[PDB]
Amino acid sequence: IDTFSRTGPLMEAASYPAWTQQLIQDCSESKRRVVEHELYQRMRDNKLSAKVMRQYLIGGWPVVEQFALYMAQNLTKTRFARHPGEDMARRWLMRNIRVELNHADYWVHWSRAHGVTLEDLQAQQVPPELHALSHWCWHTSSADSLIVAIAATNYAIEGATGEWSALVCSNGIYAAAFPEEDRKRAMKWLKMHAQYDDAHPWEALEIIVTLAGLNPTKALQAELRQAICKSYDYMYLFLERCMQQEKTAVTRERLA
Amino acid sequence: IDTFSRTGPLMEAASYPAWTQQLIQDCSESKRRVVEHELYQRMRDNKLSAKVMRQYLIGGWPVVEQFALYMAQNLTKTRFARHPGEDMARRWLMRNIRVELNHADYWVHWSRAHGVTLEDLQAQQVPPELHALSHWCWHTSSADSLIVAIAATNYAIEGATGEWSALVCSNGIYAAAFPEEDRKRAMKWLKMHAQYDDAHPWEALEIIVTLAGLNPTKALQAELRQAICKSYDYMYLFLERCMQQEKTAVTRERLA
Ligand SMILES: CCCCCCCCC[C@@H](O)CC(=O)O
Ligand SMILES: CCCCCCCCC[C@@H](O)CC(=O)O
Ligand SMILES: [O-][O-]
Ligand SMILES: [O-][O-]
Ligand SMILES: [Fe+3]
Ligand SMILES: [Fe+3]
Repeated sequence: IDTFSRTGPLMEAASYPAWTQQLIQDCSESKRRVVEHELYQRMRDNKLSAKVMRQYLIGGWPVVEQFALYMAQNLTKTRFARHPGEDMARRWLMRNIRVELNHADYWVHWSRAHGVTLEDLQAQQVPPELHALSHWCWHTSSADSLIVAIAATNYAIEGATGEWSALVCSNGIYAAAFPEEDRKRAMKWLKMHAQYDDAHPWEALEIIVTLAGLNPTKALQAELRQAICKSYDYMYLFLERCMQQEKTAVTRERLA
Repeated sequence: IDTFSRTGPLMEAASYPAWTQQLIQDCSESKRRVVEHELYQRMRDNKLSAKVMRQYLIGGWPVVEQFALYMAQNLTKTRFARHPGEDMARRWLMRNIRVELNHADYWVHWSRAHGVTLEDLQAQQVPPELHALSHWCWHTSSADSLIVAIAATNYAIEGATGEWSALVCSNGIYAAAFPEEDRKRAMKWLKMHAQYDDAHPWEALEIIVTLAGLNPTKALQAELRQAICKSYDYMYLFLERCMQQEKTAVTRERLA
Protein backbone atom coordinates (compact mmCIF):
# COMPACT_ATOMS: atom_id res chain seq x y z
CA ILE A 1 0.00 0.00 0.00
CA ASP A 2 3.15 2.19 0.30
CA THR A 3 1.65 3.88 3.44
CA PHE A 4 4.02 5.81 5.74
CA SER A 5 3.66 6.01 9.48
CA ARG A 6 6.40 7.46 11.64
CA THR A 7 7.89 5.28 14.39
CA GLY A 8 10.96 7.30 15.47
CA PRO A 9 11.24 10.83 16.89
CA LEU A 10 9.66 13.63 14.85
CA MET A 11 12.81 15.70 14.56
CA GLU A 12 15.30 13.10 13.26
CA ALA A 13 15.94 12.37 9.57
CA ALA A 14 16.32 8.66 10.41
CA SER A 15 12.58 8.51 11.25
CA TYR A 16 11.76 8.98 7.55
CA PRO A 17 12.25 6.85 4.47
CA ALA A 18 15.53 6.60 2.55
CA TRP A 19 14.11 8.78 -0.27
CA THR A 20 13.35 11.56 2.24
CA GLN A 21 16.81 11.27 3.72
CA GLN A 22 18.17 11.51 0.15
CA LEU A 23 16.00 14.59 -0.45
CA ILE A 24 17.45 16.26 2.69
CA GLN A 25 20.99 15.37 1.49
CA ASP A 26 20.31 16.65 -2.07
CA CYS A 27 19.02 20.01 -0.71
CA SER A 28 21.71 20.36 2.03
CA GLU A 29 24.21 22.64 0.24
CA SER A 30 21.37 24.91 -1.02
CA LYS A 31 20.15 25.14 2.56
CA ARG A 32 23.59 25.63 4.09
CA ARG A 33 24.51 28.67 2.05
CA VAL A 34 21.37 30.43 3.30
CA VAL A 35 21.44 29.41 6.98
CA GLU A 36 25.16 30.14 7.38
CA HIS A 37 25.12 33.24 5.15
CA GLU A 38 27.61 36.04 5.88
CA LEU A 39 24.67 38.47 6.06
CA TYR A 40 23.34 36.63 9.13
CA GLN A 41 26.78 36.41 10.76
CA ARG A 42 26.99 40.17 10.36
CA MET A 43 23.44 40.76 11.60
CA ARG A 44 24.22 38.60 14.68
CA ASP A 45 27.11 40.93 15.39
CA ASN A 46 25.08 44.15 14.80
CA LYS A 47 27.38 44.97 11.85
CA LEU A 48 24.88 45.55 9.08
CA SER A 49 24.63 49.00 7.51
CA ALA A 50 21.43 51.01 7.96
CA LYS A 51 20.91 50.77 4.19
CA VAL A 52 21.02 46.96 4.20
CA MET A 53 19.08 46.46 7.37
CA ARG A 54 16.33 48.60 5.83
CA GLN A 55 16.44 46.65 2.52
CA TYR A 56 16.30 43.35 4.43
CA LEU A 57 13.24 44.37 6.46
CA ILE A 58 11.37 45.86 3.48
CA GLY A 59 12.33 43.02 1.11
CA GLY A 60 11.30 40.26 3.52
CA TRP A 61 7.91 41.81 4.24
CA PRO A 62 5.81 40.37 1.35
CA VAL A 63 6.71 36.80 2.33
CA VAL A 64 6.02 37.55 5.98
CA GLU A 65 2.71 39.29 5.24
CA GLN A 66 1.55 36.61 2.80
CA PHE A 67 2.81 33.48 4.65
CA ALA A 68 -0.61 32.51 6.11
CA LEU A 69 -2.07 33.12 2.65
CA TYR A 70 0.21 30.51 1.12
CA MET A 71 -1.10 28.16 3.82
CA ALA A 72 -4.70 29.18 3.03
CA GLN A 73 -4.19 28.54 -0.67
CA ASN A 74 -2.83 25.08 0.20
CA LEU A 75 -5.76 24.33 2.52
CA THR A 76 -8.08 25.13 -0.45
CA LYS A 77 -6.54 22.18 -2.37
CA THR A 78 -7.39 19.59 0.27
CA ARG A 79 -10.47 17.38 0.66
CA PHE A 80 -11.66 15.42 3.70
CA ALA A 81 -10.69 11.69 3.74
CA ARG A 82 -9.31 11.62 0.18
CA HIS A 83 -5.84 10.56 1.44
CA PRO A 84 -4.30 10.20 4.99
CA GLY A 85 -1.61 12.71 4.13
CA GLU A 86 -4.31 15.13 2.97
CA ASP A 87 -6.22 14.86 6.25
CA MET A 88 -2.95 15.47 8.09
CA ALA A 89 -2.23 18.51 5.90
CA ARG A 90 -5.75 19.92 6.38
CA ARG A 91 -5.62 19.69 10.15
CA TRP A 92 -2.09 21.02 10.37
CA LEU A 93 -2.79 23.99 8.11
CA MET A 94 -5.99 24.85 10.04
CA ARG A 95 -3.96 24.81 13.31
CA ASN A 96 -0.91 26.61 11.97
CA ILE A 97 -2.68 29.48 10.14
CA ARG A 98 -3.68 30.66 13.70
CA VAL A 99 -0.05 30.35 14.86
CA GLU A 100 0.98 33.12 12.44
CA LEU A 101 -1.78 35.50 13.76
CA ASN A 102 0.59 38.16 15.21
CA HIS A 103 3.78 37.46 13.25
CA ALA A 104 3.35 40.19 10.64
CA ASP A 105 2.70 42.67 13.50
CA TYR A 106 5.98 41.52 15.10
CA TRP A 107 7.83 42.13 11.83
CA VAL A 108 6.36 45.65 11.69
CA HIS A 109 7.68 46.22 15.23
CA TRP A 110 11.12 44.82 14.35
CA SER A 111 11.16 47.09 11.30
CA ARG A 112 10.18 50.18 13.29
CA ALA A 113 13.14 49.57 15.66
CA HIS A 114 15.39 50.20 12.62
CA GLY A 115 13.41 53.28 11.52
CA VAL A 116 11.51 51.40 8.81
CA THR A 117 7.90 52.62 8.90
CA LEU A 118 4.75 50.80 7.79
CA GLU A 119 4.67 53.17 4.83
CA ASP A 120 8.21 52.03 3.95
CA LEU A 121 7.13 48.42 4.14
CA GLN A 122 4.13 49.07 1.94
CA ALA A 123 6.16 51.02 -0.64
CA GLN A 124 8.43 48.10 -1.35
CA GLN A 125 11.27 50.10 -2.83
CA VAL A 126 13.91 47.41 -3.04
CA PRO A 127 15.75 45.67 -5.84
CA PRO A 128 13.99 42.85 -7.82
CA GLU A 129 16.38 40.21 -6.44
CA LEU A 130 14.64 40.77 -3.13
CA HIS A 131 11.07 40.17 -4.44
CA ALA A 132 11.76 36.94 -6.36
CA LEU A 133 11.11 34.79 -3.27
CA SER A 134 7.58 36.25 -2.80
CA HIS A 135 6.67 35.72 -6.46
CA TRP A 136 7.86 32.09 -6.33
CA CYS A 137 5.91 31.49 -3.11
CA TRP A 138 2.66 32.82 -4.61
CA HIS A 139 3.20 30.95 -7.87
CA THR A 140 3.74 27.57 -6.17
CA SER A 141 0.91 28.19 -3.67
CA SER A 142 -1.44 29.18 -6.57
CA ALA A 143 -0.52 26.62 -9.19
CA ASP A 144 1.36 23.63 -7.74
CA SER A 145 0.12 20.60 -5.87
CA LEU A 146 -0.23 20.88 -2.11
CA ILE A 147 2.71 18.61 -1.47
CA VAL A 148 5.08 20.73 -3.60
CA ALA A 149 3.86 24.09 -2.29
CA ILE A 150 4.03 22.95 1.34
CA ALA A 151 7.58 21.71 0.67
CA ALA A 152 8.46 25.15 -0.78
CA THR A 153 7.00 27.15 2.11
CA ASN A 154 6.38 25.38 5.43
CA TYR A 155 9.31 23.05 5.03
CA ALA A 156 11.99 25.06 3.12
CA ILE A 157 11.33 28.67 4.18
CA GLU A 158 10.18 28.03 7.74
CA GLY A 159 12.99 25.49 8.32
CA ALA A 160 15.70 27.82 7.03
CA THR A 161 14.12 30.70 9.02
CA GLY A 162 14.31 28.80 12.30
CA GLU A 163 18.01 28.40 11.65
CA TRP A 164 18.91 31.90 10.42
CA SER A 165 16.87 33.54 13.19
CA ALA A 166 18.69 31.33 15.75
CA LEU A 167 22.05 32.39 14.23
CA VAL A 168 21.11 36.09 14.45
CA CYS A 169 20.19 35.60 18.14
CA SER A 170 23.07 33.26 18.99
CA ASN A 171 25.55 35.52 20.80
CA GLY A 172 23.51 38.33 22.34
CA ILE A 173 25.22 41.20 20.50
CA TYR A 174 22.37 42.17 18.19
CA ALA A 175 19.81 42.14 21.00
CA ALA A 176 22.01 43.96 23.55
CA ALA A 177 22.61 46.75 21.02
CA PHE A 178 18.93 47.80 21.21
CA PRO A 179 18.15 50.19 24.07
CA GLU A 180 16.55 48.31 26.97
CA GLU A 181 13.15 50.02 26.61
CA ASP A 182 12.94 49.04 22.92
CA ARG A 183 14.47 45.59 23.01
CA LYS A 184 11.56 43.20 23.85
CA ARG A 185 9.32 44.64 21.16
CA ALA A 186 12.13 44.84 18.58
CA MET A 187 13.31 41.24 19.16
CA LYS A 188 9.89 39.52 19.30
CA TRP A 189 9.73 38.34 15.68
CA LEU A 190 13.22 36.87 15.93
CA LYS A 191 12.56 35.25 19.24
CA MET A 192 9.37 33.62 18.03
CA HIS A 193 11.23 31.97 15.19
CA ALA A 194 14.45 31.15 16.98
CA GLN A 195 13.45 28.28 19.33
CA TYR A 196 15.70 25.27 19.43
CA ASP A 197 13.01 22.65 19.23
CA ASP A 198 10.95 23.81 16.34
CA ALA A 199 8.81 20.96 15.35
CA HIS A 200 7.08 23.13 12.47
CA PRO A 201 9.39 22.13 9.54
CA TRP A 202 9.60 18.53 10.76
CA GLU A 203 5.78 18.47 10.98
CA ALA A 204 5.67 19.80 7.43
CA LEU A 205 8.15 17.11 6.32
CA GLU A 206 6.03 14.41 7.98
CA ILE A 207 3.01 15.63 6.01
CA ILE A 208 5.01 15.63 2.78
CA VAL A 209 6.27 12.09 3.42
CA THR A 210 2.73 10.89 4.26
CA LEU A 211 1.39 12.42 1.04
CA ALA A 212 4.19 10.91 -1.06
CA GLY A 213 4.30 7.49 0.67
CA LEU A 214 7.15 4.98 0.89
CA ASN A 215 7.75 4.80 -2.90
CA PRO A 216 7.11 8.01 -4.70
CA THR A 217 8.07 8.28 -8.34
CA LYS A 218 11.47 9.72 -9.22
CA ALA A 219 9.53 12.52 -10.98
CA LEU A 220 7.69 13.52 -7.81
CA GLN A 221 10.92 13.37 -5.83
CA ALA A 222 12.57 15.69 -8.40
CA GLU A 223 9.63 18.07 -8.19
CA LEU A 224 10.04 18.26 -4.40
CA ARG A 225 13.82 18.68 -4.64
CA GLN A 226 13.56 21.44 -7.24
CA ALA A 227 10.84 23.31 -5.27
CA ILE A 228 12.78 23.14 -1.98
CA CYS A 229 16.05 24.21 -3.64
CA LYS A 230 14.23 27.02 -5.48
CA SER A 231 13.02 28.44 -2.16
CA TYR A 232 16.56 28.27 -0.72
CA ASP A 233 18.05 29.67 -3.95
CA TYR A 234 15.73 32.66 -3.89
CA MET A 235 16.64 33.30 -0.26
CA TYR A 236 20.29 33.10 -1.40
CA LEU A 237 19.69 35.49 -4.29
CA PHE A 238 18.07 37.98 -1.81
CA LEU A 239 21.04 37.64 0.60
CA GLU A 240 23.70 37.96 -2.10
CA ARG A 241 22.10 41.20 -3.36
CA CYS A 242 21.93 42.59 0.19
CA MET A 243 25.65 41.78 0.68
CA GLN A 244 26.55 43.61 -2.51
CA GLN A 245 24.80 46.69 -1.06
CA GLU A 246 26.59 46.08 2.30
CA LYS A 247 30.03 46.02 0.77
CA THR A 248 29.31 49.29 -1.09
CA ALA A 249 27.86 51.04 1.96
CA VAL A 250 30.69 50.02 4.28
CA THR A 251 33.45 50.70 1.73
CA ARG A 252 32.05 54.22 1.11
CA GLU A 253 32.37 55.06 4.79
CA ARG A 254 35.74 53.43 5.14
CA LEU A 255 37.10 55.54 2.28
CA ALA A 256 35.44 58.70 3.63
CA ILE B 1 -13.99 59.39 6.99
CA ASP B 2 -17.10 57.14 7.26
CA THR B 3 -15.21 54.88 9.77
CA PHE B 4 -17.28 52.49 11.93
CA SER B 5 -16.43 51.55 15.47
CA ARG B 6 -18.88 49.66 17.64
CA THR B 7 -19.96 51.22 20.95
CA GLY B 8 -22.89 48.98 22.00
CA PRO B 9 -23.02 45.24 22.71
CA LEU B 10 -21.77 42.93 19.95
CA MET B 11 -24.95 40.92 19.67
CA GLU B 12 -27.56 43.70 19.26
CA ALA B 13 -28.68 45.14 15.91
CA ALA B 14 -28.89 48.60 17.52
CA SER B 15 -25.07 48.63 17.87
CA TYR B 16 -24.75 48.92 14.08
CA PRO B 17 -25.62 51.62 11.58
CA ALA B 18 -29.12 52.20 10.21
CA TRP B 19 -28.13 50.65 6.84
CA THR B 20 -27.08 47.44 8.62
CA GLN B 21 -30.30 47.37 10.58
CA GLN B 22 -32.12 47.84 7.24
CA LEU B 23 -30.10 44.97 5.76
CA ILE B 24 -31.15 42.69 8.66
CA GLN B 25 -34.80 43.75 8.14
CA ASP B 26 -34.61 43.22 4.34
CA CYS B 27 -33.20 39.67 4.81
CA SER B 28 -35.50 38.75 7.76
CA GLU B 29 -38.25 36.84 5.90
CA SER B 30 -35.63 34.91 3.84
CA LYS B 31 -33.95 33.97 7.11
CA ARG B 32 -37.17 33.14 8.96
CA ARG B 33 -38.39 30.57 6.49
CA VAL B 34 -35.14 28.63 6.93
CA VAL B 35 -34.70 28.89 10.72
CA GLU B 36 -38.34 28.05 11.45
CA HIS B 37 -38.65 25.45 8.66
CA GLU B 38 -41.05 22.54 9.14
CA LEU B 39 -38.15 20.15 8.44
CA TYR B 40 -36.40 21.36 11.61
CA GLN B 41 -39.58 21.21 13.69
CA ARG B 42 -39.90 17.60 12.58
CA MET B 43 -36.22 16.82 13.19
CA ARG B 44 -36.55 18.31 16.71
CA ASP B 45 -39.36 15.84 17.33
CA ASN B 46 -37.47 12.84 15.84
CA LYS B 47 -40.16 12.59 13.11
CA LEU B 48 -38.05 12.61 9.97
CA SER B 49 -38.05 9.55 7.73
CA ALA B 50 -34.86 7.53 7.34
CA LYS B 51 -34.83 8.53 3.66
CA VAL B 52 -34.89 12.26 4.44
CA MET B 53 -32.54 12.15 7.36
CA ARG B 54 -30.05 10.39 5.07
CA GLN B 55 -30.58 12.96 2.26
CA TYR B 56 -30.14 15.82 4.77
CA LEU B 57 -26.85 14.44 6.12
CA ILE B 58 -25.42 13.62 2.68
CA GLY B 59 -26.64 16.86 1.07
CA GLY B 60 -25.26 19.09 3.83
CA TRP B 61 -21.83 17.47 3.77
CA PRO B 62 -20.11 19.49 0.98
CA VAL B 63 -20.82 22.79 2.76
CA VAL B 64 -19.66 21.33 6.06
CA GLU B 65 -16.51 19.81 4.55
CA GLN B 66 -15.65 22.94 2.57
CA PHE B 67 -16.60 25.62 5.16
CA ALA B 68 -13.01 26.33 6.32
CA LEU B 69 -12.03 26.44 2.65
CA TYR B 70 -14.46 29.28 1.98
CA MET B 71 -12.76 31.05 4.90
CA ALA B 72 -9.32 30.26 3.45
CA GLN B 73 -10.31 31.62 0.06
CA ASN B 74 -11.49 34.82 1.77
CA LEU B 75 -8.28 35.12 3.79
CA THR B 76 -6.38 34.97 0.44
CA LYS B 77 -8.12 38.22 -0.63
CA THR B 78 -6.89 40.25 2.34
CA ARG B 79 -3.76 42.37 2.75
CA PHE B 80 -2.15 43.71 5.93
CA ALA B 81 -3.05 47.33 6.85
CA ARG B 82 -4.89 48.10 3.60
CA HIS B 83 -8.15 48.84 5.50
CA PRO B 84 -9.20 48.46 9.22
CA GLY B 85 -12.01 46.13 8.23
CA GLU B 86 -9.52 44.03 6.26
CA ASP B 87 -7.19 43.67 9.25
CA MET B 88 -10.20 42.65 11.35
CA ALA B 89 -11.24 40.11 8.70
CA ARG B 90 -7.71 38.68 8.42
CA ARG B 91 -7.33 38.15 12.15
CA TRP B 92 -10.82 36.74 12.56
CA LEU B 93 -10.47 34.30 9.67
CA MET B 94 -7.05 33.11 10.95
CA ARG B 95 -8.63 32.47 14.41
CA ASN B 96 -11.85 30.93 13.15
CA ILE B 97 -10.38 28.51 10.56
CA ARG B 98 -8.93 26.66 13.64
CA VAL B 99 -12.37 26.68 15.31
CA GLU B 100 -13.75 24.44 12.55
CA LEU B 101 -10.88 21.88 12.99
CA ASN B 102 -13.07 18.96 14.17
CA HIS B 103 -16.48 19.99 12.84
CA ALA B 104 -16.43 17.84 9.70
CA ASP B 105 -15.45 14.85 11.90
CA TYR B 106 -18.46 15.61 14.11
CA TRP B 107 -20.74 15.64 11.06
CA VAL B 108 -19.35 12.24 10.03
CA HIS B 109 -20.20 10.95 13.53
CA TRP B 110 -23.70 12.46 13.40
CA SER B 111 -24.18 10.84 9.99
CA ARG B 112 -22.98 7.43 11.18
CA ALA B 113 -25.59 7.51 13.99
CA HIS B 114 -28.24 7.47 11.22
CA GLY B 115 -26.46 4.70 9.27
CA VAL B 116 -24.91 7.12 6.77
CA THR B 117 -21.34 5.95 6.13
CA LEU B 118 -18.34 8.00 5.00
CA GLU B 119 -18.69 6.27 1.64
CA ASP B 120 -22.30 7.52 1.48
CA LEU B 121 -21.15 11.03 2.25
CA GLN B 122 -18.48 10.88 -0.42
CA ALA B 123 -20.87 9.46 -3.04
CA GLN B 124 -23.17 12.43 -2.85
CA GLN B 125 -26.21 10.73 -4.31
CA VAL B 126 -28.81 13.37 -3.62
CA PRO B 127 -30.99 15.61 -5.75
CA PRO B 128 -29.47 18.79 -7.33
CA GLU B 129 -31.62 21.07 -5.15
CA LEU B 130 -29.46 19.88 -2.27
CA HIS B 131 -26.09 20.78 -3.91
CA ALA B 132 -26.98 24.32 -5.03
CA LEU B 133 -25.90 25.82 -1.69
CA SER B 134 -22.36 24.34 -1.99
CA HIS B 135 -21.94 25.61 -5.55
CA TRP B 136 -23.05 29.11 -4.55
CA CYS B 137 -20.68 29.09 -1.56
CA TRP B 138 -17.68 28.13 -3.72
CA HIS B 139 -18.62 30.60 -6.43
CA THR B 140 -18.88 33.57 -4.03
CA SER B 141 -15.75 32.50 -2.11
CA SER B 142 -13.83 32.14 -5.43
CA ALA B 143 -15.05 35.16 -7.35
CA ASP B 144 -16.68 37.78 -5.08
CA SER B 145 -15.16 40.38 -2.82
CA LEU B 146 -14.32 39.37 0.72
CA ILE B 147 -17.12 41.41 2.19
CA VAL B 148 -19.78 39.74 0.02
CA ALA B 149 -18.44 36.20 0.45
CA ILE B 150 -18.11 36.58 4.22
CA ALA B 151 -21.70 37.88 4.29
CA ALA B 152 -22.82 34.79 2.31
CA THR B 153 -21.01 32.27 4.52
CA ASN B 154 -19.93 33.35 8.02
CA TYR B 155 -22.85 35.68 8.48
CA ALA B 156 -25.80 34.05 6.59
CA ILE B 157 -25.04 30.31 6.80
CA GLU B 158 -23.42 30.24 10.24
CA GLY B 159 -26.10 32.58 11.68
CA ALA B 160 -28.98 30.52 10.32
CA THR B 161 -27.19 27.32 11.46
CA GLY B 162 -26.92 28.52 15.05
CA GLU B 163 -30.67 28.99 14.99
CA TRP B 164 -31.77 25.79 13.22
CA SER B 165 -29.41 23.66 15.30
CA ALA B 166 -30.84 25.29 18.48
CA LEU B 167 -34.38 24.51 17.24
CA VAL B 168 -33.47 20.85 16.58
CA CYS B 169 -32.07 20.60 20.14
CA SER B 170 -34.77 22.69 21.81
CA ASN B 171 -37.02 20.07 23.45
CA GLY B 172 -34.83 17.04 24.11
CA ILE B 173 -36.81 14.58 21.98
CA TYR B 174 -34.31 14.12 19.17
CA ALA B 175 -31.40 13.63 21.56
CA ALA B 176 -33.27 11.31 23.95
CA ALA B 177 -34.23 9.08 21.02
CA PHE B 178 -30.57 8.05 20.51
CA PRO B 179 -29.45 5.15 22.69
CA GLU B 180 -27.45 6.43 25.68
CA GLU B 181 -24.16 4.88 24.53
CA ASP B 182 -24.42 6.58 21.12
CA ARG B 183 -25.88 9.92 22.11
CA LYS B 184 -22.85 12.13 23.01
CA ARG B 185 -21.02 11.29 19.81
CA ALA B 186 -24.15 11.58 17.64
CA MET B 187 -25.18 14.96 19.08
CA LYS B 188 -21.75 16.67 19.11
CA TRP B 189 -22.06 18.56 15.81
CA LEU B 190 -25.47 19.90 16.81
CA LYS B 191 -24.35 20.83 20.26
CA MET B 192 -21.32 22.72 18.99
CA HIS B 193 -23.53 24.87 16.81
CA ALA B 194 -26.47 25.27 19.14
CA GLN B 195 -25.12 27.63 21.87
CA TYR B 196 -27.30 30.53 22.87
CA ASP B 197 -24.63 33.17 22.84
CA ASP B 198 -22.99 32.64 19.53
CA ALA B 199 -20.96 35.66 18.86
CA HIS B 200 -19.66 34.14 15.40
CA PRO B 201 -22.32 35.67 13.06
CA TRP B 202 -22.32 38.95 14.99
CA GLU B 203 -18.50 39.01 14.70
CA ALA B 204 -18.89 38.43 10.98
CA LEU B 205 -21.45 41.25 10.78
CA GLU B 206 -19.10 43.59 12.65
CA ILE B 207 -16.38 42.84 10.08
CA ILE B 208 -18.80 43.45 7.21
CA VAL B 209 -19.90 46.78 8.72
CA THR B 210 -16.27 47.83 9.30
CA LEU B 211 -15.39 47.00 5.69
CA ALA B 212 -18.43 48.85 4.33
CA GLY B 213 -18.26 51.86 6.71
CA LEU B 214 -21.02 54.23 7.80
CA ASN B 215 -22.12 55.16 4.24
CA PRO B 216 -21.76 52.39 1.76
CA THR B 217 -23.21 52.84 -1.70
CA LYS B 218 -26.71 51.57 -2.38
CA ALA B 219 -25.06 49.20 -4.92
CA LEU B 220 -22.83 47.61 -2.28
CA GLN B 221 -25.76 47.31 0.10
CA ALA B 222 -27.77 45.54 -2.64
CA GLU B 223 -24.86 43.20 -3.31
CA LEU B 224 -24.77 42.25 0.39
CA ARG B 225 -28.55 41.83 0.58
CA GLN B 226 -28.68 39.66 -2.53
CA ALA B 227 -25.74 37.47 -1.36
CA ILE B 228 -27.23 36.95 2.12
CA CYS B 229 -30.71 36.19 0.73
CA LYS B 230 -29.19 33.83 -1.86
CA SER B 231 -27.56 31.79 0.92
CA TYR B 232 -30.88 31.62 2.82
CA ASP B 233 -32.80 30.87 -0.40
CA TYR B 234 -30.53 27.96 -1.24
CA MET B 235 -30.96 26.60 2.27
CA TYR B 236 -34.73 26.98 1.69
CA LEU B 237 -34.55 25.22 -1.68
CA PHE B 238 -32.65 22.30 0.02
CA LEU B 239 -35.26 22.11 2.82
CA GLU B 240 -38.26 22.31 0.49
CA ARG B 241 -36.90 19.41 -1.59
CA CYS B 242 -36.26 17.33 1.55
CA MET B 243 -39.88 17.98 2.68
CA GLN B 244 -41.23 16.81 -0.67
CA GLN B 245 -39.33 13.53 -0.11
CA GLU B 246 -40.66 13.43 3.52
CA LYS B 247 -44.27 13.74 2.50
CA THR B 248 -43.85 10.92 -0.06
CA ALA B 249 -42.02 8.62 2.36
CA VAL B 250 -44.50 9.11 5.19
CA THR B 251 -47.59 8.92 2.94
CA ARG B 252 -46.33 5.62 1.46
CA GLU B 253 -46.17 4.05 4.90
CA ARG B 254 -49.44 5.54 6.01
CA LEU B 255 -51.20 4.03 3.00
CA ALA B 256 -49.41 0.68 3.45
C1 LIG C 1 15.89 36.16 2.93
C2 LIG C 1 14.61 35.69 3.58
C3 LIG C 1 13.65 36.78 3.92
C4 LIG C 1 12.25 36.19 4.07
C5 LIG C 1 12.01 35.55 5.43
C6 LIG C 1 10.55 35.11 5.54
C7 LIG C 1 10.26 34.29 6.79
C8 LIG C 1 8.81 33.88 6.90
C9 LIG C 1 8.53 33.28 8.27
C10 LIG C 1 7.07 32.88 8.43
O1 LIG C 1 6.92 32.16 9.64
C11 LIG C 1 6.10 34.07 8.43
C12 LIG C 1 6.41 35.08 9.51
O2 LIG C 1 6.16 34.78 10.66
O3 LIG C 1 6.96 36.17 9.23
C1 LIG D 1 -29.83 23.17 4.69
C2 LIG D 1 -28.47 23.52 5.25
C3 LIG D 1 -27.49 22.39 5.23
C4 LIG D 1 -26.07 22.96 5.31
C5 LIG D 1 -25.65 23.32 6.73
C6 LIG D 1 -24.18 23.74 6.73
C7 LIG D 1 -23.72 24.30 8.07
C8 LIG D 1 -22.26 24.70 8.07
C9 LIG D 1 -21.79 25.02 9.48
C10 LIG D 1 -20.31 25.39 9.51
O1 LIG D 1 -20.00 25.86 10.82
C11 LIG D 1 -19.37 24.24 9.15
C12 LIG D 1 -19.55 23.03 10.03
O2 LIG D 1 -19.14 23.10 11.18
O3 LIG D 1 -20.14 22.02 9.62
O1 LIG E 1 5.92 30.71 11.27
O2 LIG E 1 6.06 31.14 12.62
O1 LIG F 1 -18.76 26.97 12.56
O2 LIG F 1 -18.73 26.27 13.80
FE1 LIG G 1 5.99 33.06 11.53
FE1 LIG H 1 -18.84 24.62 12.35
